[PDB]
Amino acid sequence: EEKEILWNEAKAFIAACYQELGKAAEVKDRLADIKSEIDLTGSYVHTKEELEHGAKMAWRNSNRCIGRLFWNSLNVIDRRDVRTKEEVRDALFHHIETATNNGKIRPTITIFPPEEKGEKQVEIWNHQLIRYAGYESDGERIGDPASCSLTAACEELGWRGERTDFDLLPLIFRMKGDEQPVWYELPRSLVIEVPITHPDIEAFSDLELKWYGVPIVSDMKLEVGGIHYNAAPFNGWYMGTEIGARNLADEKRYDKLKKVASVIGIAADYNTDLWKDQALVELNKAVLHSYKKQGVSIVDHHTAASQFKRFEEQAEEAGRKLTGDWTWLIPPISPAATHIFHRSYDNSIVKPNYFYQDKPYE
Amino acid sequence: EEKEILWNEAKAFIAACYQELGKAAEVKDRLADIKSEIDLTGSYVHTKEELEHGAKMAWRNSNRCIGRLFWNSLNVIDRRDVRTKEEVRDALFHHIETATNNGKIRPTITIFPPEEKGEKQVEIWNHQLIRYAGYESDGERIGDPASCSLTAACEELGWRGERTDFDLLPLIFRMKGDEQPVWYELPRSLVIEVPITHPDIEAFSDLELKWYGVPIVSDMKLEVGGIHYNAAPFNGWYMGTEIGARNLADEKRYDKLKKVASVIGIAADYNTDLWKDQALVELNKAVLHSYKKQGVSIVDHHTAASQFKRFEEQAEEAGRKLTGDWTWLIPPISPAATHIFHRSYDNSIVKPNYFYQDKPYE
Ligand code: HEM
Ligand code: HEM
Ligand SMILES: N=C(Nc1cccc(OC[C@@H](O)c2cccc(NC(=N)c3cccs3)c2)c1)c1cccs1
Ligand SMILES: N=C(Nc1cccc(OC[C@@H](O)c2cccc(NC(=N)c3cccs3)c2)c1)c1cccs1
Ligand SMILES: [Cl-]
Ligand SMILES: [Cl-]
Repeated sequence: EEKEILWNEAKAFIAACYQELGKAAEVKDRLADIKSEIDLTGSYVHTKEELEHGAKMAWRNSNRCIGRLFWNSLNVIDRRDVRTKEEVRDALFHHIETATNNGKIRPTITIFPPEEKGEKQVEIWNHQLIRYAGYESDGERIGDPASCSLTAACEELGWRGERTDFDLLPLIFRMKGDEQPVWYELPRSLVIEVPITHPDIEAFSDLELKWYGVPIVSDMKLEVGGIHYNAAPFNGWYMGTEIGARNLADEKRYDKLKKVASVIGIAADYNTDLWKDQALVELNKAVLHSYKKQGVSIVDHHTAASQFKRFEEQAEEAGRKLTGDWTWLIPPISPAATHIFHRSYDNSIVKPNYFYQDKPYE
Repeated sequence: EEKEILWNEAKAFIAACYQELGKAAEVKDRLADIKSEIDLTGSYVHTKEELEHGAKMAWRNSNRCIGRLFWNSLNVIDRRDVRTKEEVRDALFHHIETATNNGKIRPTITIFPPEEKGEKQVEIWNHQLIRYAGYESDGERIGDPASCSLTAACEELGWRGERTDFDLLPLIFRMKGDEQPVWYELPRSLVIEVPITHPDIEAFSDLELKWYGVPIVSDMKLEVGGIHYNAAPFNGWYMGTEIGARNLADEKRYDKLKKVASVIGIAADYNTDLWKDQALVELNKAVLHSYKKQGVSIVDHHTAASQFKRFEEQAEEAGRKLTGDWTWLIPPISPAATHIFHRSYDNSIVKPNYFYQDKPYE
């Protein structure tokens, strides 16, 4: 039953994975041994090669991701050997260091032991390994509102933030058998941040905006051939609009457009002046400029869409069906300036893939 | 069979239409008489009141339309009495005049006789009553590429354009019984156009851009209670982005962003400079400024989204289900700056509604 669905997903994955690796012949025996290990044990164990390719396929199949051209060069770190919270912490620290790579970001995933009985071995509470805390009480809003619930959970466990607008949340995760998670403060030497300045407008620094270099999503489940890696943080580099058109711009996030309008010297009084649009463009130019100036990888939405067009072309040429989520693939500024806006995408779910899972806080 | 589907749609419409008009009691008899007229004749005839309300409901149910707040004030002109091509022409001329209203645009629909046996009485070839011709031959591109096929069809019928970038296409329609359509040149006195200037950048006029005041979509079918009004042109006013972010901006339309970049004095060499985004913002500011300066109705995308939020609220308060097409409701610039981007919409089709129909050219 469980064994059944596990077997089925395993067959589909192993077949596909071995064709892609040019190892079509080895399938039958590999499949045989898997059916055996399943019947005996209730599960099976991926080889390094299978796991690495599975993680790459999962990225390739992520409908909402514009950055998929580079799927085959994902750096996969196999940490299925960790057993202790010190080891998990150190693995997370290491992921940050190697992914950051002095600013020349390496798309990386660290893979922890998978769910056994549906029982998690390691459960990471962070949404991203590096993210800012958020506070809300007494009309007072500080930091990132998206982080309010996790921040509150951390402070329930004895952590205390400085209540700056950019407090780094601690790493926070729970081990199987432990009733509570543990938290560890981030060593600042590991975390690159970028001050936001503008190429022409000197006053832009008065806003004292910054953002972190490397987004490392740590709360999604990687599913490969029926195996559920609920703990498998991965990172790429940012597309500039994620920071400039959302994280810093949304009313429910840092909500900076009025302040941007003021420093760039335009009125924020009339919808018809398109001051929000103008503020968005200057804020987004500033973000790209700032990351490039500091030597931290980033991509603008036009270049990213051009890369994605090549991904589409490669899928076709390889005989692979393309799947995508138009509503997430279009960038949140000038979307009609990209080819993406002007076609449609099949939003079907293909596995291996990355999936949402319920937050253990909230 | 035909009578069946006709009866079914009629029941659903008459019931709904009479509740909304507070005439719930009159339904049963009205329904009875309709069933009779159907059985005898194979069809039925809408009262003025039914037709007017049906056209308003159809607009209310148009998923892709951000402008629906004003559905109940649509100006409905009943022209089911026309029989001759002179009458059709004059009705179209009149629609242009009354809708334009010296620049204070009145949302208007002119309704011609419906399909009888599925046989069209009047067939309008124009996509909009006012639109620019487009030419393409010998590497030479002139005017609006979207109009190339209709332009070619007009010139097959003896029309000849001046081959300016803004030739007004003639009205072109066919009568039942006629093998070919007829065409009539638009009287220039009927057509308001707006030169595009910028509020701060004087050189912007060097681009010699203009657009027409009133978009009057004339090739969609209005369906009400099983009756198919294939000829029923309607208009609102423009949302500025339709002109500034699409008609003038798309590479497959007027493709003006590079020229915009040049006149506003920025380089168009690096994706990371976001010059396309900046050019879009200035072009869109110019469009809104120009229409307002001339006293021609227009709405910006922020105000339009705010109006649409009220439409959502009204639907709720009236107990009506809301339907929408997120992919068409978001504006093509700064969509994440609108509430629309941050929620989802049920894309179900509810009738009465406006529908696509096959082009008789192409
Ligand atoms: C190499 C640079 C990369 C860029 C520039 C990039 C860009 C993006 C962007 C802009 C989004 C949309 C996020 C949003 O708007 O909220 C996204 C979504 C996503 N990306 Fe990528 N990405 C990259 C690499 C990766 C990698 C390495 C993985 C995993 C191996 C990945 C998996 C995903 C997934 C799963 C989503 C969807 C998340 C969700 O549904 O909530 N991407 N990507
Ligand atoms: C009053 C001002 C109005 C504004 C500002 C407005 C705005 C818009 C916009 C921006 C679109 C999307 C067009 C595109 O991006 O291609 C649209 C679609 C539409 N509007 Fe409206 N609209 C208005 C009035 C009307 C009226 C009076 C009707 C009919 C009675 C109507 C019916 C529709 C329909 C059917 C579509 C979809 C067309 C398609 O699917 O191709 N609208 N509207
Ligand atoms: N962008 C949208 N939603 C949204 C809202 C709030 C936060 C958010 O963060 C995504 C954040 O979790 C996330 C997830 C995956 C990738 C990224 N960004 C990156 N560059 C990478 C992180 C890791 C590898 S690449 C960031 C996304 C919408 C599109 C259309 C309608 S709403
Ligand atoms: N906008 C899109 N498509 C598109 C592409 C080319 C032309 C076009 O014109 C619509 C044009 O026929 C039209 C239709 C209906 C309304 C308007 N605009 C108006 N303000 C009105 C005309 C009549 C009443 S309101 C204009 C629409 C897309 C959104 C998402 C992916 S593609
Ligand atoms: Cl983010
Ligand atoms: Cl248009």
